[PDB]
Amino acid sequence: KKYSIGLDIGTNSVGWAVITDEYKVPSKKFKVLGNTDRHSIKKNLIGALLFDSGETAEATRLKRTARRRYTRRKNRICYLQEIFSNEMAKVDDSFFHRLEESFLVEEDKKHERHPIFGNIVDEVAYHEKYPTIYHLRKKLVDSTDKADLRLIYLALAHMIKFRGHFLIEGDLNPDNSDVDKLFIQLVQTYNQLFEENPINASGVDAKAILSARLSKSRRLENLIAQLPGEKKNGLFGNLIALSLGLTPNFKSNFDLAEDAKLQLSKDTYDDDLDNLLAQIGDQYADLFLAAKNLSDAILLSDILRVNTEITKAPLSASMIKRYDEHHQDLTLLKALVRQQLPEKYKEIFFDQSKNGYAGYIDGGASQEEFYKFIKPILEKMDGTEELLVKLNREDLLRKQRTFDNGSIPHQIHLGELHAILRRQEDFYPFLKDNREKIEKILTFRIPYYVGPLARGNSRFAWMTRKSEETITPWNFEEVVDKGASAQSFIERMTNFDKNLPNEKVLPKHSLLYEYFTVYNELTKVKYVTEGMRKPAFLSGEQKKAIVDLLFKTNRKVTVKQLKEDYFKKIECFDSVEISGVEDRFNASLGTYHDLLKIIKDKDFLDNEENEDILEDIVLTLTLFEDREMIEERLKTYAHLFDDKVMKQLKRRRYTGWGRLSRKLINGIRDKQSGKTILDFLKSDGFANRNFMQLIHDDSLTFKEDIQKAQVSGQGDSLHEHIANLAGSPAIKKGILQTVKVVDELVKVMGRHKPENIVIEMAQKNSRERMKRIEEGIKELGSQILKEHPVENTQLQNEKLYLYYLQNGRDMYVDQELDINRLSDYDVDHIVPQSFLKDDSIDNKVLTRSDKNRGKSDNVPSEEVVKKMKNYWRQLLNAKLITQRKFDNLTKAERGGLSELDKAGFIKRQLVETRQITKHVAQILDSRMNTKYDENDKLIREVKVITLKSKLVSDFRKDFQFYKVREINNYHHAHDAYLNAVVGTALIKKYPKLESEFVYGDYKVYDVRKMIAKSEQEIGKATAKYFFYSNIMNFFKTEITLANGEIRKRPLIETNGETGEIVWDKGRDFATVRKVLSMPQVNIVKKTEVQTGGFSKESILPKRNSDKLIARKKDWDPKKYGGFDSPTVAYSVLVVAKVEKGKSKKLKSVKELLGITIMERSSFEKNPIDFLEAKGYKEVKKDLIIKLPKYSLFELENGRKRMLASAGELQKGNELALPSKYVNFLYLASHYEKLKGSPEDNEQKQLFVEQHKHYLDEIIEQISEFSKRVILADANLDKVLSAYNKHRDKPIREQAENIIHLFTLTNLGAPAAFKYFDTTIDRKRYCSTKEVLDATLIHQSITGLYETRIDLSQ
DNA sequence: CATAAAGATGAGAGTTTGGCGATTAC
RNA sequence: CUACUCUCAAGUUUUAGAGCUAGAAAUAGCAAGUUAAAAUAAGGCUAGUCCGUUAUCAACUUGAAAAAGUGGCACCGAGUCGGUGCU
DNA sequence: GTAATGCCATTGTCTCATCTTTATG
Repeated sequence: KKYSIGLDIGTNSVGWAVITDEYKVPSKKFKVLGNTDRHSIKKNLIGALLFDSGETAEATRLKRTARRRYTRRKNRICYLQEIFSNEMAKVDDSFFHRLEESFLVEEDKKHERHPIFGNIVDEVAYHEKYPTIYHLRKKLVDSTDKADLRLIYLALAHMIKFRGHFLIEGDLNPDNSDVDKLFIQLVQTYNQLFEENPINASGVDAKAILSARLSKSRRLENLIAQLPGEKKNGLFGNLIALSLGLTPNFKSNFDLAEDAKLQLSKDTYDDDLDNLLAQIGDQYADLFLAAKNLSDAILLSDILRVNTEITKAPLSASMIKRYDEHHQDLTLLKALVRQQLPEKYKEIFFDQSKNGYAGYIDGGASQEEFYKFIKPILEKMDGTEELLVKLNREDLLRKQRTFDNGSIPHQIHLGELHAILRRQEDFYPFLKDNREKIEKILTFRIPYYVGPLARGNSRFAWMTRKSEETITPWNFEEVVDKGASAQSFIERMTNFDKNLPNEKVLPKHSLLYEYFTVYNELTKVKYVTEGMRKPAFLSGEQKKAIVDLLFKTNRKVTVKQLKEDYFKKIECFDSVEISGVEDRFNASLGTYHDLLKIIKDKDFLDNEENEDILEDIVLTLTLFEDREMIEERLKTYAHLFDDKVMKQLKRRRYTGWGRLSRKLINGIRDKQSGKTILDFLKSDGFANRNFMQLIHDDSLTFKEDIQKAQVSGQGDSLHEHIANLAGSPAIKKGILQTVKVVDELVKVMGRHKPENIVIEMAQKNSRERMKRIEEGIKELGSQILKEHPVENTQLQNEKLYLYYLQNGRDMYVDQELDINRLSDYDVDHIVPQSFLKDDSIDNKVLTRSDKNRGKSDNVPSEEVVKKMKNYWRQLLNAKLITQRKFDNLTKAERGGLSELDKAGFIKRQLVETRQITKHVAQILDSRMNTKYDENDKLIREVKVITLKSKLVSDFRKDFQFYKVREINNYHHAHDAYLNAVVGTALIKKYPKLESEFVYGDYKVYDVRKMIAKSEQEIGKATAKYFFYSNIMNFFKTEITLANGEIRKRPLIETNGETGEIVWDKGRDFATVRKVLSMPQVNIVKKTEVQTGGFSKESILPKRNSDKLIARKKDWDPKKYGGFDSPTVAYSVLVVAKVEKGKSKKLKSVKELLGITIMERSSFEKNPIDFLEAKGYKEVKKDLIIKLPKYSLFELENGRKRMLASAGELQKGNELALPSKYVNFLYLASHYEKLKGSPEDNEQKQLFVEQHKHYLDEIIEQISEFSKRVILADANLDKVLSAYNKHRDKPIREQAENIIHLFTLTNLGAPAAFKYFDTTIDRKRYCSTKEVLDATLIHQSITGLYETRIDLSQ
């Protein structure tokens, strides 16, 4: 008959339930297909689908880019060999061939085993002459003699293969990069800028001091020690500290009132420097620029350590020096160890298993592990100086190829490559002919805006070709259409506004965007002067004046500057108070002041004709990062300014994107008003509506415009609708599964669509509240922390946290609270629970008795507000409480609670803020409702109700339908059922509130029809729904107000307008409890083929094991190593015969074979050939069964297993624990944190104590379940033993640990768990043999329709 | 001389659950 | 708030970096250790300086595929669902 | 010879606690 569907959408589960009109879940008989003797099963229409989380595409993206990088590097090497080929053929015929075959063993190698020269003599000579490649490189850079072409290729190939990073753009040279020249330039600029009492620095050795390997502070102090005239707090000292990476404070150098901190690494240094420079002038700009340059020099100096000018290749010389120091330190270490500590020498240099030196060189031991291993050895021995200062500086026995080399720019390798090519240029003519070619190979980098160089067969590529020839680094400029490629790049990278599709989102640093957010924050500001005594919103002229005078003059505008430089200067207001914002305005016009610094034309920035130009420049600087394409895209504006500010503009870069588009902010226009969003922000009369309020408010056309355009952006298929959503792929997967669940459920119900579909979308904090308490105490001045010290761990208690939040004072009475008598003290709600269900700290106060609030059922009376307003104002301005809490505390002074407040509460409880939920409701509504009439009106047969989780949660807490997620997976289905119940109750009780929850166009009924005037005038004869603003009151039998008066509600709740019973407080709660108590809930684990990586990525050494997998076709893993541990895509049941014994007699077998992900395509191409290659004969082709992961098997006594693999199983059963034990567990574990009234808490406490034997009964229940199903008797014995060991412990702790015990019985993969301090390790099901003779159960998405196959055959 | 703030040197972790080799038992 | 481009440096793995002295070996004393090539999902055809780890997937029928179809209703109960009447 | 019972996992990231140094009253 009539029914409704409840849904609980999550990221790992989708709960679903079908309910009738009497809130009952139907139980139906379903047909069972297959070849067994079971043809029917009785199932309840309630369940939950389980599935693995959807994964994000990040890992795939990284892997893809890595593959591209490897490919392109190999192609670079192929280019180099292509240039060297013809001339190498005359010198050596099989050089490159030997290099290519370097990996093969001598047996499989067709050429000589020696790569470079082919004979052992020249190899030994080469390695002894050059023990590292940097020796050969340094020779080829510093030797004029002719060198062998093979070694030249080795150097060039090493510099090209590992070419270095590309973060620094352009040429690099010592004139603008070395520390010496930049230090001289810095002190020259310094002395030039002052010249009166200047600093003279001639004896100092800036290189030796700054480049030395020591801590930053010690280098600073050593340089100050080298300058007797300067001090650490001086200007030069603060500049050096800034250049080294410290956080210097410039207040003492200029006596500034506000602290100005500078950090070069911080992204906001430039504008901070611009503020600083604005105070002292722009003459010091180049000084700080040189400081920045000096900082870069120091970083460059950390790599360029051997920059002594003797060599021309700084890097290779530095690696040589590192080699030499390594050799010296090594020999010294061996000498010292052999002399002083003969024992354990083998452990350091021979063992290699415990991270010794042999582990550092030959084993898998990092540099930090080797240092950690040898630090106590060096500390114990004598004569270990110099090695330890090198160890602490992380420069002891370093290798030449380490993790630090990522900092090496590619200009260095380019320099060495140019040097080598120039030295051997005349000796080899083809180096003269192909110098720029090789240089281009090293320097060429594919731009971001070009992307993959495809030819139509790449899903990710977009570039356009101006020819039909192989793209090389040399002809890239004349084959790649950079213009069209950049245009396509723009079109792809521009995301569309979620509110309005088909319109590009503006950059995050767009001028119009910053104006929008600045006005959006400014419009919510209220000011009170001396006389009006009522809050007044800012007028249009006031907003424009404030913006122009403050926001267009300073990057940061604070409330003090606002009252001092506007209200006092223009409005002549001495004292002003502002509530809208806190310390300062979060929004700012950063881009405005940036462009003002660039072009120095304030009037040009305010011309409304130049808006599009500036927006285009900002868009260009946001989209691109390459200097050349920026130069190309800024040539049109060359006539506006040129050669200074254009250059400075090209160096400026912006990053980020906004959420709104231009057409939304200043495009679409209200038909009646004729004002855009920004126009409404600037001027809106008395009341000022913010952006979110204009979208919400139905009196304007903006909501209609956003709604009518929503269906234009979307597509026709379900996949496109889900792909367009704004969420993680996991919740999108859950949404698709939800849609399919709905489809299957309406199929099960004879293709009858439901009436309703209810949808629910399923240490730092302690530190923040602790800091809040400390800041409030420091601001106030009451040293409660001195007399009563507390830590962040103890502050989780509600009454103690409120005690410290309220300055250790009673909120209603002028007396101090007793620190050690909080149990006698009560926690009161500022706004009663009868009006709004808010149990947060934002709406709670602590007092000795809640009778001091007075006799009213509203906010606390005026007699207390008038007395405590001063103390509440001190707690307000001290950030002890928030603005909303102060507003609620002082509501009686402004009449008390009002109709607007109650409507705000209703909207807070009933409306869903999450956009994804509205889009899911839209998808289900579009799929369910598709009929029309004669007119162009949509017939809405199915109502899609959107509920908040708080409603169902409070429903559980109020009527003891407690949720314990750790027991089983039934709670998803139960949540779905309760969602259905609450949704149907609300739609039956309040039809006029359909527009709040039900999706679609609906009436706009306001507060007048709903909110009643008074308690006695409930209004049953006038349609008024409720006097008390809490929507969930009709479920309750009694309503306890804040005074203690117990209001009574009828036993049967009925709708006022239609006279339909909506809730029977006896029969319906009994029905709900019975439904939650049902043990047969359809839990289905979505069977999924496994995809992704073939195996573990580890490349293991060679081994005599057939589990190893070849890394290349002809790389036999017994000789070469490879991978192991492949992932099984799915398992395959094979019934065939295998050869047994010497005589190879054919024996019939039935077994599971794991088809790995790598094997999948080959197996599916021809299964029989694959199986015969595996050894199977006479395979029964028609009996092959594909068994993906989580395939379900039943064996005996209802015991179930899920397939994890071809050789392993998971638990397949659910423990249907009775409701009374679930509620007992919830209550026992929530002993101290009940968070309820004292009487209620006492009832729960006495229930726990009177029912403490449920602990033993739950243990018994787990035991019998495990013996029937789990069959892990070692762990069960462990559990029972531990439980007997800890029967003395408190009830709460035993409850908490039984909660941990339910992982033994949970559905899915076995997992380890802890009972108190005893760890119980997982018992695995390491054989799939038994399920080859069990019943396989193929399940529908809902688990209702099934087919059972008896694999005995 | 005492208290508060910032930076540096080690501390662990950074899921889960399937594969594989050693181990143990019949 | 997902998706995307370009790119670096390590790691790991086989070979090249001859090991020297005794001893029938087993095993002992020492000398050196820092680097390089190649691969970095097997591979694929569309042969690109492209693609290969995301999404998607119970069973059965028809199809190469996108995709269409296939499973009676009440009542009394509730240990993973059972029983009875109707049809 | 066959069937049932601890370690490892490609990454360049985190955050917390204690000690030392500098600044202010």
